[PDB]
Amino acid sequence: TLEKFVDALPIPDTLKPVQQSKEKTYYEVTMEECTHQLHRDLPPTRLWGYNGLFPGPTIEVKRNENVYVKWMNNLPSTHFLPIDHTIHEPEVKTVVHLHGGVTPDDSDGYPEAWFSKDFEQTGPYFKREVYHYPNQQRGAILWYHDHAMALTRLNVYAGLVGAYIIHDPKEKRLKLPSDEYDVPLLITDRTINEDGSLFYPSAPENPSPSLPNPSIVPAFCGETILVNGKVWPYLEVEPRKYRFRVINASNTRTYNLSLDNGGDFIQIGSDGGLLPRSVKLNSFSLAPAERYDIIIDFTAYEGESIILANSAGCGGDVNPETDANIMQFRVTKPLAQKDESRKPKYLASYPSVQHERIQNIRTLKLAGTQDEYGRPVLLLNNKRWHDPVTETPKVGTTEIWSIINPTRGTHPIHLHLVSFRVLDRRPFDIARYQESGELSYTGPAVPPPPSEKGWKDTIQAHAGEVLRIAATFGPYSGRYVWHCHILEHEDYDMMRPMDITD
Ligand SMILES: CCn1/c(=N/N=c2/sc3cc(S(=O)(=O)O)ccc3n2CC)sc2cc(S(=O)(=O)O)ccc21
Ligand SMILES: [Cu+]
Ligand SMILES: [Cu+]
Ligand SMILES: [Cu+]
Repeated sequence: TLEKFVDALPIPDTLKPVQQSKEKTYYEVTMEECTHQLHRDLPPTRLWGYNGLFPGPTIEVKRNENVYVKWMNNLPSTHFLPIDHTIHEPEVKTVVHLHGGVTPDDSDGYPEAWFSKDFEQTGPYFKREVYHYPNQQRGAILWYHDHAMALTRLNVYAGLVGAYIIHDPKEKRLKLPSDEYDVPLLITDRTINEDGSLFYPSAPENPSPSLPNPSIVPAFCGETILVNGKVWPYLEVEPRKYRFRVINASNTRTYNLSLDNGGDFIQIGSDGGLLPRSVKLNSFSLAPAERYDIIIDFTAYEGESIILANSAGCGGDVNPETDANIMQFRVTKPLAQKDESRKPKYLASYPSVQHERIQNIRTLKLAGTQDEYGRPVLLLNNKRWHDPVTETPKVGTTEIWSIINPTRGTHPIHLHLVSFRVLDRRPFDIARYQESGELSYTGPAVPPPPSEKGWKDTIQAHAGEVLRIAATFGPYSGRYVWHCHILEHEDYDMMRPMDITD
């Protein structure tokens, strides 16, 4: 196993515009196969990256900035990871989805709006080359990645992930740490071969003779953890307050972070932006696609080496010497100036201030069947991706979604376009529900903790519970999607279309 904490943390450069004016900002990003060293003792690794970078460059915009990004495919015609042709036409398809973006439907990166190299071939839902991001939403941590039909888990694992930040000039008065002291942290677990090449399972453990090859796997757990493209890195920090945009860009793995010196995290934001009130945390869970906007005060730890630790297991308990480690902070950098940043308690207006009428209430269940090969096929409400759309909210209206989870594992449920509030969680008799379809609660409703009292777009739906959320579908109408963000699940039909009707 690679030696931990020997490479410094890379800080992705901020992408510079091809053209910019007061009325518009135009960017160009090209997907390319490239090589990068992920660790001091590894040979270079072959990856796929936006502008040839892993992670891709960080994009910074202001609220309401009129942005355009021309995402281009200039990758090889053949993939380098195991493709299962039985779960679903050029071999390499790509489409960029701005996760968390309030985007017009033809710029949202629909799974079937893919395109091959140079846009030679395009999916049935392709409409445009240059994506449009009006950015008329709250300041927040967004991130972009590939979303191609049936290839999402592979393209993302290949390295197609990047951070996107929306800055709301009105929040500047909070004086939160900024600039050099505002650092994004993209966490991705990977398994790397001796030759430095990426390893992605070609099939499940002990493959059945009647199983396809390659064969998609229901989940993926890497043996190594990276942050911003480097294995267990270290970051030199000044003894003061820092802001971190934590992003889980992993296929399956869920993290449960904490600091080994017992220090606290100060959560100031969730997927949807600033929380109404800051929350002191000793630890926090972060499933795939979830984002935590936090402040860490290093002021009193000058000289110390602090480890960002993980206690959540993935396909087993955490290994103290490996996946139990994320990165290491080193409070040894001299202060460049006085720490003028603040860690205010009053961050933003409450979401509950809004009083919307409940137009509809959808009850959805997390299930699945089994294919001809004996493999599990996860389905949202027992429907397949290709079946006729069923989740059809009306633009401008608010609905309550009740997600029933009779499975034995947690599912990070994500809805495109919108941001939503969490109402509560409640346990139920799984056996009963599975045998009679009847839902019987075995305890009271549990309201969300301070962490989920803001706006979320990716939410954890625990096993044996019913999760209720509320969302106002808009401002745009069109064809979008909602799905589990565990890529291995998403690619084998745990994804459904979502039509916001007008
Ligand atoms: C319902 C799930 N579906 C499977 N894949 N899903 C997975 S893989 C997975 C890994 C983690 S981890 O870090 O994030 O360990 C957490 C949650 C996970 N889930 C969702 C629970 S495997 C299966 C077997 C049966 S049984 O009836 O074959 O005989 C029935 C249904 C099945
Ligand atoms: Cu996403
Ligand atoms: Cu899932
Ligand atoms: Cu998505």
